[PDB]
This record gives sequence, C-alpha cells and structure tokens, in this order.
Amino acid sequence: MITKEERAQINADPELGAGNVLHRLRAYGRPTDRPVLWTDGTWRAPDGSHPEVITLGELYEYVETYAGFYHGKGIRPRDVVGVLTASSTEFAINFMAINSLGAIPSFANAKLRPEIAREYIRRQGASGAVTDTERHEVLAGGELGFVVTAEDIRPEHRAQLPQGWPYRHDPTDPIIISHSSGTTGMPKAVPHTHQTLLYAQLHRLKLSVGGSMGRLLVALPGNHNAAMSVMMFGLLLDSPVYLQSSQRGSDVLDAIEKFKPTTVFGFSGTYGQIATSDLSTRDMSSIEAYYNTGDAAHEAHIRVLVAQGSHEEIGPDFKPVRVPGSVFTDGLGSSETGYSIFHNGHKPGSASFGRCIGKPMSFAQAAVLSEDGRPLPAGEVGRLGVRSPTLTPGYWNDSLTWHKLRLGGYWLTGDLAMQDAEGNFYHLDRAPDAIRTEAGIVFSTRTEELLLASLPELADCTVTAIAEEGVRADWDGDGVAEAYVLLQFTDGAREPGDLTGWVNEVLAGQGFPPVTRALRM
Amino acid sequence: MITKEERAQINADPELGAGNVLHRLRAYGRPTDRPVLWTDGTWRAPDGSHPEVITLGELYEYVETYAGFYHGKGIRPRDVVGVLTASSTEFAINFMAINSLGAIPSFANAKLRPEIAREYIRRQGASGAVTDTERHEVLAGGELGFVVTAEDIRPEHRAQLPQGWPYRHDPTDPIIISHSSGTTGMPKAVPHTHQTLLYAQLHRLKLSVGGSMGRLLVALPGNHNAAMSVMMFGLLLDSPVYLQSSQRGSDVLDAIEKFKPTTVFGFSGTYGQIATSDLSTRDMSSIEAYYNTGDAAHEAHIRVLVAQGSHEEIGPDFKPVRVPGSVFTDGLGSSETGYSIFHNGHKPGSASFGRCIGKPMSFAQAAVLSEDGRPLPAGEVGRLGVRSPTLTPGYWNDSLTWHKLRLGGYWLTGDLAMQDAEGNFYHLDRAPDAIRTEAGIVFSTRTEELLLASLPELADCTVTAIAEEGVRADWDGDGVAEAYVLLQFTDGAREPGDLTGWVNEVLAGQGFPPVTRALRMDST
Amino acid sequence: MITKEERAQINADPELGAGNVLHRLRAYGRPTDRPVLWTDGTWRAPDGSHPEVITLGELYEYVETYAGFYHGKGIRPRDVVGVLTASSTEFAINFMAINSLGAIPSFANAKLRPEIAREYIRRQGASGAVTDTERHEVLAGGELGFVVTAEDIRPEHRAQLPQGWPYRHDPTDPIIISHSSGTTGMPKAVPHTHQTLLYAQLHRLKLSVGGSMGRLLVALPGNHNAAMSVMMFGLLLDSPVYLQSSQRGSDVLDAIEKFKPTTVFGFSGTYGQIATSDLSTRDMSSIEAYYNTGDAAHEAHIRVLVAQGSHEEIGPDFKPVRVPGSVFTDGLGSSETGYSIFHNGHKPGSASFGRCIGKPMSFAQAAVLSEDGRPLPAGEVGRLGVRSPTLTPGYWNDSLTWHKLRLGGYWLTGDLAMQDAEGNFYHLDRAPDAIRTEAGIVFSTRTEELLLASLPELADCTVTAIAEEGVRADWDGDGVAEAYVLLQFTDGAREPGDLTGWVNEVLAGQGFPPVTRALRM
Ligand SMILES: [Mg+2]
Ligand SMILES: [Mg+2]
Repeated sequence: MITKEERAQINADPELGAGNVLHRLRAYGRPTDRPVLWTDGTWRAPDGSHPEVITLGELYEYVETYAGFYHGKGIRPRDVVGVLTASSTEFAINFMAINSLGAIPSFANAKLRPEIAREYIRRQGASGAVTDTERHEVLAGGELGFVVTAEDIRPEHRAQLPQGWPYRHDPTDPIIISHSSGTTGMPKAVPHTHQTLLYAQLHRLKLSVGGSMGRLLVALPGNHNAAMSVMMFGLLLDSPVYLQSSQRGSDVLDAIEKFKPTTVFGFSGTYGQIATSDLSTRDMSSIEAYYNTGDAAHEAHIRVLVAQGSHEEIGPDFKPVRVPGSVFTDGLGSSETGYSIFHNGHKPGSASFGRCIGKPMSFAQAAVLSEDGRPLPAGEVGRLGVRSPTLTPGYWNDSLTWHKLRLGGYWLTGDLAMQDAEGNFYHLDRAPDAIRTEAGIVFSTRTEELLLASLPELADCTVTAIAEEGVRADWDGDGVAEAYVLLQFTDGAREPGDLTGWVNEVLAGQGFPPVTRALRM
Repeated sequence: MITKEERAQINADPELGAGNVLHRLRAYGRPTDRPVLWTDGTWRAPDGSHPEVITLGELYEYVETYAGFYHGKGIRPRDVVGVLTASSTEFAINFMAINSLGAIPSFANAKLRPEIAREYIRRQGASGAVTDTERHEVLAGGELGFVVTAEDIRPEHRAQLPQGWPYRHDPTDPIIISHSSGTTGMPKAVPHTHQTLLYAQLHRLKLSVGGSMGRLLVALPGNHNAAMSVMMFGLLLDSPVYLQSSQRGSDVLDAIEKFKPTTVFGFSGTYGQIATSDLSTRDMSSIEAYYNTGDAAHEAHIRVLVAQGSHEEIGPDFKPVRVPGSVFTDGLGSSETGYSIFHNGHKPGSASFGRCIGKPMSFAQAAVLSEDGRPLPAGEVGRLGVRSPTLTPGYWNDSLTWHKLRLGGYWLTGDLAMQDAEGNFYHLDRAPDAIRTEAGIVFSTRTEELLLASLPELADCTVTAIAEEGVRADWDGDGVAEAYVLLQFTDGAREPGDLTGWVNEVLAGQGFPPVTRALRMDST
Repeated sequence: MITKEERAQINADPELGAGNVLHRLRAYGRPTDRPVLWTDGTWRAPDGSHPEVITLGELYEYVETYAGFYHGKGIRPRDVVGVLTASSTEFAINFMAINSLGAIPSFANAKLRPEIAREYIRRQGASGAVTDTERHEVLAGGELGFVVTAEDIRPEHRAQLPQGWPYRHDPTDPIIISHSSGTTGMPKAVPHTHQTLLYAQLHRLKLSVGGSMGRLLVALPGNHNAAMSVMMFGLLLDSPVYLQSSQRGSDVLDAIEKFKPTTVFGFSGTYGQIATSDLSTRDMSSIEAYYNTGDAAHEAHIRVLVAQGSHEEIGPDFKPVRVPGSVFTDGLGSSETGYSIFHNGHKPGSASFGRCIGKPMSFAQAAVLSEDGRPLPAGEVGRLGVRSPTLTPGYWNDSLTWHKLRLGGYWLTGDLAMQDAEGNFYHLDRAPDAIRTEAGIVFSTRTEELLLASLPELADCTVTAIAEEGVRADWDGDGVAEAYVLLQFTDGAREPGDLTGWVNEVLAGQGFPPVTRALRM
C-alpha cells in the first residue's frame, strides 16, 4: 500500500509521466524484491523462462535488456517500433523499454487482417517491429528494417544500454501509438504523450482515489493504451497488477480465482461472458469493483456482477463499513482520450441510468455541438465533442482526418447526444448507426436493444438500413432510407402477428420511430 | 426566449461583465419599451413616484440620473459608496449607477445593529453613503462625506452625467462589496470584480446550460451579491425579473401569485416558512424550479415544495415531456464564492439525502483538507476548502483575516466534510460546532439532528461547548470539551424520568459518540 | 491612418484571426470604395480583367465569387485545396476564399519540379487545386478531383455563395498550408491555424505601430506564409499593400518607384540584388523601413540600403522629428514559427552585430539546448530551440518528422547557438554544417567566412568533411571527420604556396580550430 509520504512524493515529482514510471519508482528507492506484476506466462523473458510473477528488480533487469537490444538494432529517440503481439506482458515490457530510449512503441492488435497490419505500420514510417511467433510472418519479408521476436532478445544485449539512459521526456513527447479496437478499414493511429497518457491518473492521486485499488486485474486488450494506463497507475500505487491476455470470460474467471483481484478492468464482451457463466462455483469474494471501458456494458450483466464480493461504504458514524456487493463503473471514452471522460457507477441497489452518462470529469469539458459547432441548448440532438488534457495531439501521420474530426475546438467522439437542463449528457447512438427514415431518426442500437429487452422470444435482432442507389442516410448524410429489422428467435413462441406490427407496437410504446418491416431468420 | 443570434452576441462580447450589463444591453440594441424589472414599490424614483414595472429605457434614465448625481457629489473611479437600505430595488439602482462611475457600491443589511453598520462602512474608506429614510440616522453625523436618500436625487441630476460615461471596467476591477448573513460580530467585507460576479452566469451562457428561466422571482436579501448576480443574469437573458424585498413566507407567496415566476430564488428561512403554510389556497402553477443558498433547506420542507408546478424532462423517445413537480436546487457557496459551488437538485421522487452536497461545479475545485493543508483520502474528515474563478480577491481592508481563512491554496468555508470514493462531498458541520470528547469527535449539529427522526418530543434541542470559562476544545482547539443535550418539551406529556439516558440510546443506535447530561431550562 | 477606436475595436475582437480579416473589416464597417490592394497585374479577375488596384468592396466581390465557385466544386470545411501559382495576388485571393469555406488552401512554389509538386500535394490529401496557366499541366490529368485556373471562375459563380458564409473558425482550425524555400527534396508542409498565423501581428498591435508601416511593399515569395501574414496585417492597419510577385531586385525596384512604399518586405537575395544596383537612377525617397525574413542579409548590403530614405526618431518635446536614413530589420524567422522570433535592427551608423541576434520577442521562449533538452548556461554551444504561440501545430501528415524536429518541448530551428551572460543569443552555424574534428568543432560557414574576409585573393572557398564512408560527423553524428578547405583564388591572384599552413594561420589567429588540408580547383 501507498503511505502519505509516498503519495506526496508522487505529487511532488514534476518529471513523472507515461515515459518514465518505472524509472521514477527507482528514483523513489522502492524495494526491488517486491513482486510488482503478475502474468499469464505468455511472454518469454530474455533468459528463456516465462515469468509468472516479476519483481521490481527483475522489471528493471528485463527493461534494461530490451532497451539495450533496441539501441543495438539502431533505435533512436523519435523512431517508431511496431509491437504486434497477443500477450499483455509483451506489450508492457516493449512499451517501457522502447519508451526509455525515447522511441515510440506502436501497438497493433494481433488479429488485424495481415495486409491491414502490414500497411497500418508502413504508414507510420516505423523503423522495425517486434511480434509474437504467430504474427511474425505478418511483418517479416517486408520493408521493415528488422522484424524480431522475443527469442531474439537475450541477456547479453543489456550491456548495450546507451550512456545517459533512460530518456528524459518532455511532457509533450510521444510515448505510444495505439489504435481503437472494433474498427473497419484502416485503424486510425492515435499517439499519446508523456503527459497525456497518465493525466487523469495523476489527477486522482493529487486528491483521493476511489475503492483504494488493491490488487488490479487488467483484462483489457493489451493493444489498447488503457492496458498500459491502468498498469502504470497500479505500479505507482504499489498495487499488484496482473496482466491477463485472453478476454475470454472463463480465462478471466480463472484469473480472478487465482489472483483474487479487488478491482477488475475489462471490455463489455468479457463482462458478458462472465455474467452468463455459472458463477456459483467461482470464488469472486475478493472483487470490490469492476471498471469497463469502450462501449457500455449490458445492464443485466452488470446486475449479475455487482452481486459478487463486497465494497466499503461510508457508515453513519462516518467510518468505512463493508457491505455485500461490488461497484461496476462504465466509462465512456476512446483511445483518443486516454481515459474515460464520463463515469457511471452501479452498486447492487443502484437505479437504471437509462441513457444518462452524467457529467464529464472535472478536467474535461464536453458539449453537444450543432453542425456548425455551436453548443446546442438542452434537449437537442447533436455531435458529442470533448476537450481534455488527456486528449491525443492528433492521429499519427494523418493531419487531414484529425481536423475533419474536430469541430469548434472539440474533438468529435462520433456519438450523438443531448443535454438535459441540469447539464447531464445523454448518449443516443453512434452517428453512423443513426438512420434517417420518414418516421424520424431511427437510432439502430437503441432500437435493437429495446426490442431484445421487450421480446424474450428473440435471441438476436438487427436494424439495417435500405436506401435507394448510392443514397447516404446516416447522421453525416442527407438522404432517407427504410429501416428493416432482422429477427432471430429462440426455440419457438413465434408471433406471426404481423412481426412488423409486433415490433412496432414496442417501438410505439417508447415513442420510437417504427421500422418498415421485421423479418425472421 | 433568448434567440441563437442573441446568445452569440452575448458570447462575442468581450466587455460584458458585472460592471456594465445594462450598457451592453443598450449596445445590443434591445427594445427600450420592454418591461425588464418588476418591483415591490419600495423604491422612490427621482420623479417622486414608486414604479412597480420599469422598462429598459426607463432603467437607463434612472441609472443615468443616479450616476450624474453621485458624480456631482464628487465620486470618482475606485471610491466606495455605501448602500444601507431594505429595498431590493433600491440596492439595484444604486448598484448599477455607482458601478457606471467606476466606484464600488457597498451593500449593507438595513436590519444590522446601528453600531455595527456604522463601523463596517467606516473601515471601508467609503466616500459617502445612500440610505432609505429609516436607516439614515445610523450613518449620518460621522465621517462620510455625505449621507443621502432617494428624494435627494432629482431628475435635474441627470444632466450631471460625466463625459465618457459609462465606465470601461477591467476584468479585475471591483464592482461590489457585500457581507455575509451571520452576526459573527462584525461582518467581513467581501469585494467582487467585473469578472467574478458574473463568471458562473457567463460560463453557463457560453455552454447553453440552463433552461426554464423565463420569469425570475428574486426574493434573496438584496444586500447579498447573489441578488445582483441573478437580476443581471435575467436582464441578459431578457427574462422578467421581480425584486421582492421581504422574505416573509406570506409576501413571497403573494409574489408567486402576482408575478407567476418560473424560477424562484431565496434563502432557506423563506422556503422553511412557505413550505409550512396552507399551500392549498395558493396559485403556484408557474413554479418549475427553486434555488436556495445560505442555509441548507431542511429536506422535510423540500419535499412539500417539489410538489408544486411542473417541469420538462427527457421522455423515453428523447423528446421533452412535461411532468408534474418542480426542481429544488440547493447550492452551497457563500458571499465569497459569487455563485454556488456545490449543488443538489431535488425532484418529486428524491434520494439525495443526508448532507450530501454532490460535487463542485466544473469551473471550481474543492477538497477536504488536513491540518497540514493537504487533501485527505476519502473517508477522512477535514476542513472543506474551495478554489474558483468566481472567488473573491479577498476581504476588503482585512488581509489578516483573509489569509487566516485560507489553507493549501483553498479558501476555507469553515465547514467539515468528507468524501465518498466517487468524489461526492458530505457537509458534516460548521467547525465552531465541533466538540472533541474522549471516544471521538461528536458533531454538534449532527447530534442535534439525530434527535429529530428518532426522539420526536421536542421542538428544538441544542449542543453547547461549556468547558472551562473560555477554554476552547473546538476542531481548531486542542482541548476536550463536554458536549451537551439541552432540550425543549412543548405542552402535553411525553416526558420521562431519566434526564440523561433518553438521549443516549438513539445516539448509540446511529453510531454517535457520548453526550454527558441533559436538563430543562424555561424558554428564556 | 487608423484611429484609437478602430485599434481598440480590433484589440477587442475575440473572433479576429487569420481566417476572417476580410469579414471583420466589413463588421468594422470600413469604407468599401477605398483602395486597399495594389497588384502587379499578374492575376485575372473573374470578369477577365487584371486589376492593378482593388477596392475593399471589390475585394469582397472577388472572394465571394471564388467562395461560390469552390463551393459548387464540392469543397467543404477541412478540405485541402492546392494553390500552385506564381502570382502573389492570386495566392492571396484564393487563400481568403478557400478560408471562408473552412477549407484549407495549400500553397506550393510554382517552380517545384512537376514530379514533386504532384506528390507534395497528393500526400496532403487535397480535393483539388487551382494553378496559374503555366503550371496547369503539372497537376492536370492526375488523381485530383479538379484542376482549375482563374479562367474557370466567372462572376456567375458568386451566385453559388453558400448559406451561412463566411466560415466561423475556431482558433485552432487550420487556415493555410505552405512550405519553405531553399530546401532540397520533398518540402515539409507547414500548417497554420486561425490564431497562429496572425498572433505576432495582433500582439504587436497592443503597441503603437506609430506609422512606420505606412505603405507595405510585400515582395516576399507568394507561396510563403509570411506574405499572407504581412498582407493581412496591412489590411488591418488600413495601410496600402502592394503585392510584388518577382523577387528580382530590378522588378522590386520598379515596384518601389511605382508604389513608393514606406516599408519593404523581402528575402535577403532580393535585398542583395538591390543593394548592388546603380541606385542613382532610382527614387527610394519614401523608404523608412526594410524588413527581411528568414536568413539574415549580408551586412555589406544592409549598409547600402539604410542609406536610403528618412525615418522618425523621438524629439526633446516628445513629438517625432524626421532624420535621414532608414531601418533594416533582420529577423530570423521560419515557416514554422512564422513571424520573426528574433529582431536585429540596423540603422545608419549602427554597430555591426557579429554573431549576435538579440533576445526573442516577448511572446516566444528561446533556449540553447543540451542534447537531452535542457537549457544551457552562458558560454556553451547547443541547439537553438523555440516555443511560441506562433508555432505551427506540426507538419501536415508527417507526425514522424515533426517530432524528430522537437527537443525538450521546443521546436529545433536547425541552428547551433549560445547565450552571453546578459541573455542575448548568438548564431554559430547550422547543425548540419558543424564538422566534428579533433581540432574540435569547425563551423563550416564561419571558417569559410573568416578566410574569405581576411585573405582577399579568394572569390570563394569551401569547407567539406572527409571521414570513413557511413560515419556521420555533423553534430547529430557521433563520429569524426577531417576538414578540408578548397580554395578558388581570384582571376590573376598571386597564388602562394603550402596553403594548409596558410589558412591554418588566419583561422588559428582568430581562435578557429585548424583545418586538415587546403587544395584548389
Ligand atoms: Mg433516457
Ligand atoms: Mg450497430
């Protein structure tokens, strides 16, 4: 745990940031025999072993070796080095080592289409790259100056550590490039600086952190910058950090039972698999909070999860009382913002947030923007735009797209939203998921979810637009289209009653625009 | 309501501020015949009459006359001119006309005790002072270069208007002084600049935040800067404002029926009286929202009040829908903060119980401070300090007291508080009302409120700090005092035999630390 | 010329910027029948004429016609429109019209090689380009959406001016892309925003301009952003502005005699070419100031120029008294920093500056940097760094180069420098011109200059480094080379003997490290 002296020590350190957390820990003279992060043994250390618990001393050793190797291969400050791996621990070691020479680690998801990955990295102008074995063939044989794997980095390379190591980042110096998951086409490459990747975290520490933090289980996809964001925060707090790679419910559950984390970090899809598992055989007692990043988690999964473990609340005598149940926090955000900008907590008793994502974090500044970038008054639909010291300085090597996605000084998250009178924001939908129909704007995700939540005989359903030729009828667009729904029943109990009237009865109940027709599958 | 072009004009105005709103209205070319202020007939116009509805152009004419007049009395930029009156509209006219000269109008509560008012105004360095005919004797006969009343200002004085009028304020020039509302002996003079008084207002105007401020009924004590905040904000929005001077529940209620306001602004005492009335006789089909500052409004009242009128909401289709009920914003803050800092809306169905004041405004920044002046981890008790661009530059002519009420960069509100892990703030108590016994600290107003809904046979109780005949044991003091339970039984029965244990069981059942006795005074 | 009330109105305009000077001029109600722009007639107006003097109202007509045209061509905010012309006035009209749409005009020097012009623009992502007649074939027939010239823009297209015109720029919105002169290879595209391109001008407008900017002759190359800077500043001052396209000294001299400027703006090459001319036949009686951007002008020439015209010094009664001579201001600036950061004012009889350049403009921060980005103390040589609210946000679509050119939060000018203990900065040489020897650091240009100014039997000499192939020895390098000075004795010069010991004499007699060898040609 962190003392008050250490807490002051962190806040007093104007050099600390995303490029030197490891090195400031050494400057604080932290105990080096302390085990600091736990792994799923998916990363090969230089000695050939696959460490499952790593001490601060060994972390210095491993990072110095890697840094030595890359200097070896010619890596200088402001060079780009691709990291294409599935292993969270591998992401994290190459992240810190490349950082420490002043070069820029560029995370790619291991499961991009190989031509996409290859060209995604050529466009950054990278000097070379490291992969895991299964991805090695995706980059080797091309134009990169080196394409190595963990087997290539060996203890002798630690002797090549340059004079003056580690690098001394200015706040504005890039320390990572990463891309958001779930995209189509070429992912946009998002850089983050020494200052920005850690801003929100270091803001917390300047006052108080919530839920302590305890033992952190990082089950976020390791290519996402949040994995590094959380991991370094945990290193600073002297909280143990487990770097879980697989986003698969069962594997994460095995991790919870062996690591006994007090806080879990993950994506919706993982929380969903967990909440539909047979939890009655799982020791979740250690858990006190989950954080979810990216798309919001599903309220029925959340209800299953907050029932596990326990959290402390402020008692009536103003002292902590433990109570049954955990706290699941949804955090709307992006790779571009380096942290969540809005927060939505769910306790066991908590009420439905509906579509309300509340107010932005104090350091951020959001708005609902007209098409010409003025804020709209409460009650009107527009583009959600954020301002923040955690915001990226702009897509790597793509100025043109950066500024296309800026409006009135705000970055555009790509969501549609409105404000109420008290100044809370409401997430309506992704802009490209709005369909302009003659009944009005169908929000496809709101529709799909309302339907699935009202008709239990449906196993899935899907809104899809159908316009005339070439017509574009999303939010950014001009035209109109009809919105057809594709249903997928469970085991029976079909309502041949119109289908289309069946589903437009629900939509009408909520005031939603109807869909043109609803077809089974 | 205010149009798109109008708000853009107000956001593109780099001169707009609490020193010149009236003249910026004139600059935006607004219709001069529009009624813009509604009074209660307590202010004497320069023609002798008592107008009840003032239009924008008439308002130019009055403020010009009062400007020319004070100019004729020798008033220059950066002079103080005191304002001791009971009429909210009289506070208003003097505020803008004194401001329009670069001089700092200084508000003082009419009902202040004679020796206090005269001293408070004298230590400011005021060049003079205006009074309503009642409080005249309180300031006259002293060192003020003048002491005047409305009748002393005739139409003729309009021609005295200095060339170059009106003043061009710098953001950091002062435009008001005003004091708080607790007779801690001598009130503290709080100045506010061209920029701080309207900061919150203009920040929400730049972000279109707000809504449901069609007709504003300002029942705040006119001597308090917030009265001018709210009036000017309304002027800017082009929203009828009504300047109710008395906080008699009855009077404010008659105002709700005459003015038909959409938003109502007052101090807690007013709401406390209005809630406990026969609301069946009253016509409140206008009220959508309440605003309350100064004292926290007790939840038992707030629930009576959110019952009236209607307000819009976002229905499931993401369209506005009108629902019965009203919103009761309770915002903390103090005279020093210019605007409320924390906030606490309340609807018909409410759960924001329990001293929880929410989170601070985005432009502001709060903390729960140690004695070393550092922010605590959640769950720990300390002193609540704040930081804000709405904050005052510091107590007028009292720098010693100013820096004594500041810690680690924050201005201390003198409240104790704690945070939950989600960063909400809970208002334990005013630090004077803190008594450290043996077991732990017992919060006094919390020990007085734990005999409300747990020991229901008293119309009041108090906790007192009698240690030695002056040996303190407060939060800031380092000693141990005896906290006490002092009761008040109304007529009937209910009274048991034990004069000590009846108050100790409810305290132990809600986690509280020890009392030590109890008695029964008369009502004297 | 302009009043105090107009000057306060400007200084009180929170919307004034590089994207709407023309539109703010109208908001201020400037008279429209008044001339404001003088040309050399190299630009075809929409009606086919070639105006030589343009009223402010006629300017509104041209820009609106061009705005209506680009609007019907499909140009939307944040689009990029290449401008490839030799006409300053054509650069200027297009810059304002493409601005007003929210689109981004990209200037390119007309003399770029076709294979490079084509690609420089393609890399930006432009939707289209306008060219003068000569350069249409350079971009025509490409992947570009359109390639037009001024013959394509008739008065009809003014009817196409869109709803809501002109654009309302956020301070951070891009409003120009241009590049620098004197580069080899692919020039670097420098973008500037609504608030950076005019920031030094608006800031110096919080000081009395006093009337030294009475009639500006802008003879800077048209593709250069300084030329738009000076133009817009002049417009704001209600100072006539002449847009001379040619940099040939004789053409700028014909311009000086015609327009009778009070302040001239050029590049040192223009100035040199003027200073070496038979000034006798020339009226230059109107000049009170020259201004020179980028590279300092040869002080030899400067002396000849400040000889011309008269200026105004302050009198004992505190009203201005007119004295003979003029003021020539060197200002090391760049495309990236825009204005000059540094000012070196020369007037008649003033002392030579040597290698001093003074202190930076109050709004910028400059430093001599260690290789890890720390400011150095007086005495030591390091890399010259600059921070300024006038700095570009970074090269367009080339994040990689942008951060390669940054150090400890500063932008690198490319120069080596040191400070005296009084604060002033001294420019030693270009970081690629330093030669790492064992004689020490030999500054290529300083050695060349010293020799060519002390032993007058030379017309030119040249210092080059000779080291093992692959070894880099240029400050940025780690290895070492040997310095050779190749001598070119004048026609009939009394070519002596030895040589190596001849140059080593004069260069070691002023302190300079020794050269390895000296040969001829
Ligand atoms: Mg909702
Ligand atoms: Mg979808």
